[PDB]
Amino acid sequence: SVFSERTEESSAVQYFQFYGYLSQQQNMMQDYVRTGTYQRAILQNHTDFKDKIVLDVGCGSGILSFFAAQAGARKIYAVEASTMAQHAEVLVKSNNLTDRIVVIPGKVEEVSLPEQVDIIISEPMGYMLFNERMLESYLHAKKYLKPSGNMFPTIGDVHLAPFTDEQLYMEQFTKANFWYQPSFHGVDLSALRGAAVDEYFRQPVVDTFDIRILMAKSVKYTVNFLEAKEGDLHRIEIPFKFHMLHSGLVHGLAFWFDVAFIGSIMTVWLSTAPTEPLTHWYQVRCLFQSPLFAKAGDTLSGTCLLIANKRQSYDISIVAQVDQTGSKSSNLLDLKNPFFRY
Amino acid sequence: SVFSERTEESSAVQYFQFYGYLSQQQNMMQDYVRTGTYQRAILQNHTDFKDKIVLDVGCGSGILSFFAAQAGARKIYAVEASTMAQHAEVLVKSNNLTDRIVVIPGKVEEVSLPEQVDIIISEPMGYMLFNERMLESYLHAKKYLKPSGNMFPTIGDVHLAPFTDEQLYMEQFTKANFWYQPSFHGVDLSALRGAAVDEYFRQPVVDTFDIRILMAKSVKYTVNFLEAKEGDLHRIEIPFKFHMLHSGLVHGLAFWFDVAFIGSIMTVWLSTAPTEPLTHWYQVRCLFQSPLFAKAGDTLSGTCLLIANKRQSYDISIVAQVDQTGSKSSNLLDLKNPFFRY
Ligand SMILES: N=C(N)NCCCN(CCCN)C[C@H]1O[C@@H](n2cnc3c(N)ncnc32)[C@H](O)[C@@H]1O
Ligand SMILES: N=C(N)NCCCN(CCCN)C[C@H]1O[C@@H](n2cnc3c(N)ncnc32)[C@H](O)[C@@H]1O
Repeated sequence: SVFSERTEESSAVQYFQFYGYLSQQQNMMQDYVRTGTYQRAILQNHTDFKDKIVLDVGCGSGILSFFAAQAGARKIYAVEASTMAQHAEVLVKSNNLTDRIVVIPGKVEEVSLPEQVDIIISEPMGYMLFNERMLESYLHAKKYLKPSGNMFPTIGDVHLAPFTDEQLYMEQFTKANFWYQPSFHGVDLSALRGAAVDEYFRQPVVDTFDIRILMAKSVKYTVNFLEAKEGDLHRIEIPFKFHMLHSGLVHGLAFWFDVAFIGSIMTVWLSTAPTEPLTHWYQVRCLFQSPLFAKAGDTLSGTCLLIANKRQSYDISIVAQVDQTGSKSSNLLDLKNPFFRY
Repeated sequence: SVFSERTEESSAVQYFQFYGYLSQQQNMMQDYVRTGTYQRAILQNHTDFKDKIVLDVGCGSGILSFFAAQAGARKIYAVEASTMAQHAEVLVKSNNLTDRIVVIPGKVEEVSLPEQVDIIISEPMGYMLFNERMLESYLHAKKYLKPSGNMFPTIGDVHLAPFTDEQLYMEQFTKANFWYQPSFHGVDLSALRGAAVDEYFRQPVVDTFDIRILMAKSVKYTVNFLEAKEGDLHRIEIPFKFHMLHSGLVHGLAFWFDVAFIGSIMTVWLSTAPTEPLTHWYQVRCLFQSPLFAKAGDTLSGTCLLIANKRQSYDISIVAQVDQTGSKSSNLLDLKNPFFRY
């Protein structure tokens, strides 16, 4: 299928084992901002669901299908590839909704649905929006979407901004400097110090932070899910030009994302911005191995390039320069191995 | 090979990616008890190494091979299956030991050595000793051992003992009772509560604890690595008869382990007991779904059965009874998915 061709079986097994756990479902359901905002988006746009046919891509426990049902959907096909499908089935029976929610086990790329659908709902966002490459499954699912069908969420905005955080930088550097030792119990480790630094700075940092560390207005890159095709996400090129508002060392870029549910009645935003209440997505920071000095009024320009890999993640390349000085930094991050710092 | 026949490729990929990170090597090197005790065992038994041929099974960064070298080994074959082999090679060159340490990339079950060896060294111990099933690779490697060759470590003792820990026990129901809600954003989740309890009780708990929670002297199960065969570890049957020293509820069994390096000059012990300084192995606790009441002087008897699975771990079955009352408890745990509670 399209899923097995873009995915190592090793990555798929680990991925679906992980989403098989009820503890993991619970962790996500307890994020009140996530769950409450999805509910608000669907219920305040009840006319986008009333008497409609719905597809839920990756329904997990089924929670979004239940929200579609509360909003009056006639029929909801809830597709789920993990063993969580069986738990979803139990809840559909115990909430007396077997007439309206139909769980269909398997990958959305491999199953057959009996009907085209009016609206697709999902939670395909990973860290930094794109991690897990579940957005591809969500877009693939448009093959079941009626002409002029909607998607919830409808659009995703990635935000990037340069930051300064000396303590974060030093934490990671200090960990790599373990490999400087010329005599660790009598053994010289120092030839691996370079590789150790590479490895630590390759890890994106998932945590929150105070917005004061941001040194310029964010740049926005928008994916419109109504119009994008799965192959658009194999290679994502994000040019950026920051107008520096504060002088200081730039230790890297911070990422967060918003999605909008663009309904008939109203548009509801789910934000993971550091100005907004915290979600289980936190925010994400990619450190530069060598920080760049910049003055207020300078321009920091470059490119964030995401290349999809077969481990359901992305190789991240960030090249940035201070235009006024020609000072450049180049970085490769492996979004599959983030450092969870909270 | 013997390795690929007992192992899902999905488990092997995850396993070797994990040991490929220098951060993970560093975590193990920084465990002072681990590293210092291996060094003491090898250096204080210099006659087991001086001018000898050595095999290092799963050398990682190469640290144990360097210790063999400091003790006078003529030749050390250092076998490693992860991408860590390349980093080990760099360290052998930077420490000017290419004449003495030969790194051989690949599984010890698949590679070729040019000669038989006088002694095998390794750190095959996982959680509860047996997790990761690397003891099998260690024993398999005896095919390269000269008649009357040694092994470091020489023997491994698993210890089990009943414990009481009311707070730990209760934490499981507290977590699962998230599902005992008739209207979570309008959805009745209560049908999944039993399955959530099942899932948490299947997880062994990896953390440390105060020795006062132990309710009887440990029982010991010993593997002699000079004499054991690979197949002896596929099914491990540990009968137990505890003579209760304290009255209370028994919430489960605690596990820890010791290994001994039995050299020509001295025997050195590496212990992970809760009476001893803490290591990165901690200790492990398996809860019973139903606790058993026992009085001081009663006998709690039964069996701990470890059955090897293809995810490089074990299914753990524990059946226990208080002989004086006939009250019984039976429990199945998945050692692959431990709960890290520290
Ligand atoms: N990063 C955080 N925190 N959350 C990201 C959202 C996690 N999301 C939970 C959604 C519950 N509302 C993943 C679920 O979608 C399922 N799934 C994935 N890919 C497929 C596929 N190709 N076909 C069918 N199902 C798939 C997965 O098994 C899991 O149940
Ligand atoms: N902290 C816990 N819990 N355990 C410690 C793990 C000990 N150890 C670190 C070594 C430093 N002395 C594991 C290494 O052995 C390697 N490895 C495993 N199995 C094989 C095999 N069948 N053939 C070849 N190499 C193998 C693995 O790649 C890894 O580097």
